[PDB]
Amino acid sequence: PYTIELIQPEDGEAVIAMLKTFFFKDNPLNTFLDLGECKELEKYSLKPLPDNCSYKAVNKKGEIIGVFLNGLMRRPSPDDVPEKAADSCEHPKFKKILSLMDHVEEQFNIFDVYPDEELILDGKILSVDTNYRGLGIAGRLTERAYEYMRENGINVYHVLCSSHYSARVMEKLGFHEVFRMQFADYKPQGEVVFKPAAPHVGIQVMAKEV
Ligand SMILES: CC(C)(COP(=O)(O)OP(=O)(O)OC[C@H]1O[C@@H](n2cnc3c(N)ncnc32)[C@H](O)[C@@H]1OP(=O)(O)O)[C@@H](O)C(=O)NCCC(=O)NCCS
Ligand SMILES: CC(=O)NCCc1ccccc1
Repeated sequence: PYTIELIQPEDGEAVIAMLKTFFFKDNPLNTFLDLGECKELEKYSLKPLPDNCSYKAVNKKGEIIGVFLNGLMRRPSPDDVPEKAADSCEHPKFKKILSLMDHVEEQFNIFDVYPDEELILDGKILSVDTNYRGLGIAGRLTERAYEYMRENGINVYHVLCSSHYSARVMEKLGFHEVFRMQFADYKPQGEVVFKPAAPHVGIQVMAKEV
């Protein structure tokens, strides 16, 4: 028995404690790189909270057993020159992840798919405690975001998935692929950066219109 609740920035420490236990260790990219201590990922994870559209799953004892951290994303201004997130990162391993994200954004702009949309919901970090996996918590976290979307006239939910494993969960929830890139094809300086196990395949950007 669990609740799905809005995350408050005062929940930050508890959210980070949970992420350090699971996501930091078991996201396919993190575990491949052996991420270790990563204050930059902590910073990254806390950033979307004040947008007031991130959700926690909480068990009967009051412990966080899942999160979906979401932020609002706005269409680039006409005069915008994009910034690389990787430029402001000192952590070498996390910088590789940010560089991959920058590369995806350089190759694919979600706002090109949806020319009429000014604001899109961006699902940034999804993580469920191992002992509570396979119970539909990911879906219930996602469903709470649909409520926020309805309340605010947002039509598109965008989620970058770092493995085919997680893309499949989003597919079950009614998302569809809008962009993909195999890890084997990601060669920013001529050589492969990421080679997790074969079933992960690569990144998939998933979208749903609600
Ligand atoms: C991805 C993740 C959030 C899924 O959350 P979830 O609440 O377990 O989602 P679901 O209940 O829909 O289960 C998804 C699938 O996991 C599998 N599964 C079933 N039991 C499981 C268990 N005990 N442990 C792990 N996976 C299980 C099933 O294939 C299941 O699909 P199905 O129920 O439709 O048959 C979770 O695995 C996770 O935290 N992964 C590591 C962090 C990560 O990569 N986050 C990015 C996600 S985009
Ligand atoms: C929806 C979701 O959880 N995407 C994860 C992307 C990601 C972010 C930071 C480090 C590794 C991987």
